Amino acid sequence: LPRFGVEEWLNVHENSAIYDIAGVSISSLTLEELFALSGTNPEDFYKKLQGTKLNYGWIEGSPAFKKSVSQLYTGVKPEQILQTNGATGANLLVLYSLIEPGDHVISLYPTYQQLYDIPKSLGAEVDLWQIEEENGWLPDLEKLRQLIRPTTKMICINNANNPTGAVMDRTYLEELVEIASEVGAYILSDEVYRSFSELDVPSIIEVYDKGIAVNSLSKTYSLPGIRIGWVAANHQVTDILRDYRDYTMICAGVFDDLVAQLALAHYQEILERNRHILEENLAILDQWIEEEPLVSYIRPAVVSTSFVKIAVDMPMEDFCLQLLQEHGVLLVPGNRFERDGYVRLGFACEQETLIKGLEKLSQFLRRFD
Amino acid sequence: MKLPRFGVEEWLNVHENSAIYDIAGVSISSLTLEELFALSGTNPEDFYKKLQGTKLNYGWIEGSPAFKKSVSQLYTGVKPEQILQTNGATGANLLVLYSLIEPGDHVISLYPTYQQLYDIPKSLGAEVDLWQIEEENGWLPDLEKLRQLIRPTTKMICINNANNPTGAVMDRTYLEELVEIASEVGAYILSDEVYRSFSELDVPSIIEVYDKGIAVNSLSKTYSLPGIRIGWVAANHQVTDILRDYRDYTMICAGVFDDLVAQLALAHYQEILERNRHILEENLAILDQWIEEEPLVSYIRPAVVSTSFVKIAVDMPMEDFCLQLLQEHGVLLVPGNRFERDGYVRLGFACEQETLIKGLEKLSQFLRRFDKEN
Repeated sequence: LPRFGVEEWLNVHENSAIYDIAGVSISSLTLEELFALSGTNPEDFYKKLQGTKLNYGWIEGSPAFKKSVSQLYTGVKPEQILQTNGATGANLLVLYSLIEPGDHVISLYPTYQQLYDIPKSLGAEVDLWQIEEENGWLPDLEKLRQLIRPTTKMICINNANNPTGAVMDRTYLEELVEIASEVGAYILSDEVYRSFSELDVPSIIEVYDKGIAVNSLSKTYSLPGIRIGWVAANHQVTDILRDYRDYTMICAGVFDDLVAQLALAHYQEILERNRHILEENLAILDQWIEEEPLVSYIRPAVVSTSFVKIAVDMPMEDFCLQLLQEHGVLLVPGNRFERDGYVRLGFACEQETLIKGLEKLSQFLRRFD
Repeated sequence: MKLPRFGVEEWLNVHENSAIYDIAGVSISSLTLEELFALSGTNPEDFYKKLQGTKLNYGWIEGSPAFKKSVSQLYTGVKPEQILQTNGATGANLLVLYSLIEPGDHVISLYPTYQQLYDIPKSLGAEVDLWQIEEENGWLPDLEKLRQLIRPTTKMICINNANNPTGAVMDRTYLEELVEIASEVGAYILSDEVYRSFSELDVPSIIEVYDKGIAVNSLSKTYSLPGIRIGWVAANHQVTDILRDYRDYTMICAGVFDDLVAQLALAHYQEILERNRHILEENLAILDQWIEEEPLVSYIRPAVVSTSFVKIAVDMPMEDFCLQLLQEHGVLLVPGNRFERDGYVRLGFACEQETLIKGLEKLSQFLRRFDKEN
């Protein structure tokens, strides 16, 4: 199986970044920040924590975790939720559980790398369903019809998508579901990037009984450090997944689940904090893209990742290295998603970091005129 | 090569909640944060002030500098840069197997052993040979049979030392002969070392006896902290560089709090080992006395490891024996059929002393149903 592309870039280059606009998370919370924004008393949390056995705990996730996650959806019960070690752990559990040698898997591309390389390592025939810049970074549904076979086991998507930040609304998702439903294919939808836009973007599990929703508190809820995610699916899928957790994780952490319960009990407070960070930072990014003649993009659907086109006749791998070498501005070069000529720009970092980063990138782009 | 359901896991998923006395190996006298603070002499407030100002971002992707250093110090000749933090030994086993096994690779696995060790390679397209263990050889497999199984192209040999379920260990002498055999054809040796022996035997880590030894371990079993999901892989520079490029497939990283607790535990590992040695020795003393007093039970005594595999001299399938025991008295064991060795049961005794004593009393009562009438 090949080296994880974005990881291999961040391993070699993250420690050399002064202005990091590469990461695609929304400025993380400290535990004290979580207490302040939730209106919680620290002492009450520490009292419960310190007397809690750090044993294997709730393997499935706490009852409160499951009920809170279920309430984020329409028509999903607590029993349909399995806690995982992040969305990373959820994607792995789903694929390792369900993908078998000879199965046909269609994966959105470029997308989160797990979604096509894990199936390929398990012996599945993987076809890449290509996103198109000319159609607002959405893939082509007629190409999906051509790719699908009467035996297709699974279609993997990322909604909103990494790196583009484009989303499939209800209309688009329904046409995808119809195509999938013809051959009885599951649809795995990694939904860690929640759209804050006006668009009607339901979860795959709310429109399809064979939809498998993956999500986490990492990107949308600013808590990657607890490694808490989930899988939401039907009873048949959930019952298979329960018997494979010891291959990948056994379970998530006891403290981690405690923090997830508190965050989920105050999820609206966190969403409000993050909606404002995203809206403000995206307004700053929109104005900057317009002032710069060498850069353009398809604006993301109010999601914390963007894919910006740089009008410079150079390999972005080289452009980004020199940008980091000279000014300390870290981006992910487009070649890491097999779409060279672009750069992934995560703009949901601390506002000043984005401002200074763009200002330094603006000084860098001046030599190309 | 379809990945099957994890056997022990199925059994625990269905039956754990019906147990009152869990002697199946899940209960390991796990520490609370309060007990960790007490035994390490830490002021709780200082730890919470550190914790609460720490960003819950991705943090130390490979484990903190303190973690890598402290883990490396548990070994001879291992540098901090040879350590990668993982989401338990579970995550470490998967990371190593996923990173290194290619379709068509020949893999030899200890068997029965922890299921990841042989089933993950099969799912990745490896041809897997099972290196069988027998009670008659103290649950150690035959090194002469390994000389017959080994091929010039063998990629890796997988072991669990001490082994789950038996608690038997390969000491330095045994490991040196294994390493000689592996060296001949250049095969790696993955050694899952979550069960540390407290015996007088010299039990080095595989990485201490072989440059291509890959050691997997965690704070879950030996250090009483499964709830933080912190383990690691220790390996040579070349292997560590490979493993580093695959971590986003499986975990990205372990938690920030989890690493903070790991740092504190590892900085006081001697105190945790001292606590745990007393629990294990006291509980093994209780088990040994019970084994001798019970005429229907016998075993190959584990190497002062918290897992045992006990032979029950009853003409009944162990799954049915264990199901009836569980319903009647709430005593949970893992029936031997789940390790392809019927007639035995996995009995874990790192649980609280009173639980073990009550589990064994009820097991003794239950065993009276199988005595011959006069």
